[PDB]
Amino acid sequence: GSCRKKCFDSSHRGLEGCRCDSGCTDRGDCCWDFEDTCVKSTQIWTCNSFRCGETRLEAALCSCADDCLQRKDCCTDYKAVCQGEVPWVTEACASSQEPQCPEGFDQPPVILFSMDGWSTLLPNINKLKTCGLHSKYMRAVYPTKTFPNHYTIVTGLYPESHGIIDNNMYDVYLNKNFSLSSVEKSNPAWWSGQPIWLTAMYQGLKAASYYWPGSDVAVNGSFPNIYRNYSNSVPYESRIATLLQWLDLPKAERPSFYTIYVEAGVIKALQLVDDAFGMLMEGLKQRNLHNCVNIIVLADHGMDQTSCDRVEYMTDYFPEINFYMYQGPAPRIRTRNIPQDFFTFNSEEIVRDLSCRKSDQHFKPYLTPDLPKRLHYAKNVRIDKVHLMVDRQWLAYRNKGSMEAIFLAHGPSFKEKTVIEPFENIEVYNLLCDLLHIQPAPNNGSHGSLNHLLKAPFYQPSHAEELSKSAGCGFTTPLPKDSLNCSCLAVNQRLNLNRGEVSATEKTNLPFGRPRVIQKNKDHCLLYHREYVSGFGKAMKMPMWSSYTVPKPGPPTVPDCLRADVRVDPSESQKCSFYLNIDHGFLYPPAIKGNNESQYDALITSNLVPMYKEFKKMWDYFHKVLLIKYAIERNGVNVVSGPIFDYNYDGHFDAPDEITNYVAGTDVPVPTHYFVVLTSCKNKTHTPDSCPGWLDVLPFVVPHRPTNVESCPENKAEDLWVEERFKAHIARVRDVELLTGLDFYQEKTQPVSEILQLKTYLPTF
Ligand SMILES: *[C@@H]1O[C@H](CO)[C@@H](O[C@@H]2O[C@H](CO)[C@@H](O)[C@H](O)[C@H]2NC(C)=O)[C@H](O)[C@H]1NC(C)=O
Ligand SMILES: *[C@@H]1O[C@H](CO)[C@@H](O[C@@H]2O[C@H](CO)[C@@H](O)[C@H](O)[C@H]2NC(C)=O)[C@H](O)[C@H]1NC(C)=O
Ligand SMILES: *[C@@H]1O[C@H](CO)[C@@H](O)[C@H](O)[C@H]1NC(C)=O
Ligand SMILES: *[C@@H]1O[C@H](CO)[C@@H](O)[C@H](O)[C@H]1NC(C)=O
Ligand SMILES: *[C@@H]1O[C@H](CO)[C@@H](O)[C@H](O)[C@H]1NC(C)=O
Ligand SMILES: [Ca+2]
Repeated sequence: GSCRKKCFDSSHRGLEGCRCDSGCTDRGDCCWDFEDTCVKSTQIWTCNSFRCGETRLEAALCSCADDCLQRKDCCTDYKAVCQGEVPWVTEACASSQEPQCPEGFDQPPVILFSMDGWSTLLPNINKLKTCGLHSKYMRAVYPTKTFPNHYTIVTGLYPESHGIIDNNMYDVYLNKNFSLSSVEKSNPAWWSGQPIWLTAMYQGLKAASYYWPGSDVAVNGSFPNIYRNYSNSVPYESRIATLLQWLDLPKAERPSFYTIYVEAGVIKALQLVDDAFGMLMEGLKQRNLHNCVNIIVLADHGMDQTSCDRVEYMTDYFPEINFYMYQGPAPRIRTRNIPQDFFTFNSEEIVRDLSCRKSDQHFKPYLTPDLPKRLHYAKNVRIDKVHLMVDRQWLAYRNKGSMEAIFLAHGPSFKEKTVIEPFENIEVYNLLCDLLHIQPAPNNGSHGSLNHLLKAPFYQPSHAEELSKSAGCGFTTPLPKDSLNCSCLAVNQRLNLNRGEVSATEKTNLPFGRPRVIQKNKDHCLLYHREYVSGFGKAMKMPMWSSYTVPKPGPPTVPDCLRADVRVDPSESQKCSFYLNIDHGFLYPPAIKGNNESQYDALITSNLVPMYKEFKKMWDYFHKVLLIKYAIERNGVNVVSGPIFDYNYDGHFDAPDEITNYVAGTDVPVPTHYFVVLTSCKNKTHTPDSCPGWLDVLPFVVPHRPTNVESCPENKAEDLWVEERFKAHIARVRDVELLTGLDFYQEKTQPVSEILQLKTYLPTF
């Protein structure tokens, strides 16, 4: 009596002879349900009253026919609409402590989903935040652009190592230009590293991708098992349908890993992605995979903070511009005559000619090795030596003419209804390998940092083993053999600590244990003093590390007083005669703790470090003024200071053969940087030496430069720029560990996963 199961027929059988052929419309003969059962049905992605139980239509997008579940072509809403099942979205939160996977699903699939652009508007994505796990903000690496950041996510590498350093670049060795508009975007030579899809493939699993930076590229001569060449033409429902077809594949061909990228009427648009998301969840429920699949969603909440009013122009700084400039928020300057003049180009002159030019200046030029070490944006030919650090909300241009994502995770392997602390996206790749049970390729994340996101972590982190044992530097005589051309016109026994006195300074000044030398054949020895403990590097004739616990405060430094260390061989120690531009500085501030005689333990050749006159200014101000301010704020603080040698700017400590500059006429190396790690306690009620809970860290990797041009100190007193400079060079503990070859807190009564959490936390400013 209607169009049901009779769509396009010579049948006159109807209500009062109503028809169901395509000509019924113009005749007015259609049965009331014609359009819905026969016409709109072939063009929607959802079942309804008319479609439930329909006779299969070939022209149709999905199916609502009785055999659609067996045929695997139902619409996502089939079970809820046609079988009255409670949809995933309305259904209560899942408690699954183990993956409830269908037969064949040996290991739960991983879906990495990225979106861009409260709750009642987006119900599906909200249910995920609600039931699952979400991170406040997910820290993006420099430059903070989407395209490189997406490749970092899947590779675990910093842009300098994976190759995609910006959307636009020129490699001199290729003599090729990369841009997203170019065919060169597809050239595999640009793409370094090993993306998660390859890792899974190389390790037996199969991987698919419905768009993601580099998934439509034969990276290391291979594409993912299933991939789609980038195009914004395809509707979201068709993408989600394909994603589900891939999961409907036979075990043999069926991928274990999936990547899917998606990019007032803003809400209308967002709702379309939430609907597509809800389609994916419904599809999974209908497959019994909703409590099997581990799904991660990244929602870039980043906004364009730029304005045409907040733009800096190079025309204001140069009378003539003959250089090429990569414009915008992370600018880079190069020669126009490429490749010919690429390495000859005076990059140093450009930084100089742009340095402290205006008082209001909304950018700071840098040579890539002088850039803040935390950024890891220097070790690649693609990264031009000239780099401009533009202020937030500002842009820099030739002439007149940023990712911040919310990490969401749902699935049986993930912790339920948990808010997790912000982390860097470099960490994610190991998590992906753990979720997939594969071995991660060498990356920059620290394995086990994100174990707190997992119900049952696949990888259990372990403390790095020391490769060099401390040796020598025992107290033999209280009088030194060689004077070392040193002078103190005004004791050495105070350097002779007994087993009990040693244990006392170890308890107080090495509360989390001593840093471990993760360096092969590095000749060192520890020196024990009442107020401090240093780790003395014999070949460099200076201490690699120095440890001390400054207690909460309630005194000048002893002048013209210096003497040889009676424990350290003259062959292995610095002489006063080496100095006379670059002068000796105290790694450990002598006046920080104790009385006038406590200072004598610090007025020795073992506490001397080579410093530029201008650096010493900053160094001394921090130790005389800023440190005491912090020690009050934090109720004591454990300070670890030390030299850093990273001449090839690869973010690791230098091998001896890598150090290029020394103190004139000597073999004492000039540190490229200095580090200061402020380890105090989170619960301020306890001092750092007596803390049971978590520690609060504050690490600095400050460049050891001969002039303070960076700080632009022009007449200003230290109270105006030194702190600003120190804060400008903040970095993770792990950043230090890498640059030094030392390993911190190997004696803190917490699991390695938890310390790895702290060693990756970057302080916010
Ligand atoms: C990469 O693109 C730049 C332009 O963006 C090209 O630069 C020109 O290079 C020649 C020498 O090779 C110079 O004489 C011109 O002055 C440059 N023009 C500009 C506007 O910079 C470069 O040739 C491109 N290289 C490749 C291989 O595509
Ligand atoms: C980030 O990860 C990669 C891989 O662990 C590191 O790059 C390697 O560095 C060493 C020393 O320069 C080279 O011998 C390797 O060939 C590099 N491998 C790759 C894949 O590029 C990189 O050093 C790490 N970054 C930091 C700051 O430690
Ligand atoms: C490149 O692929 C080969 C096998 O095709 C493999 O041996 C090698 O480890 C891969 N390297 C990377 C970094 O992808
Ligand atoms: C993608 O593009 C390449 C080159 O245009 C082509 O050979 C390949 O078949 C395409 N792959 C897919 C799955 O679209
Ligand atoms: C801080 O310490 C006090 C006791 O000293 C205790 O009451 C409180 O719960 C502690 N909190 C944390 C987070 O350590
Ligand atoms: Ca190095």
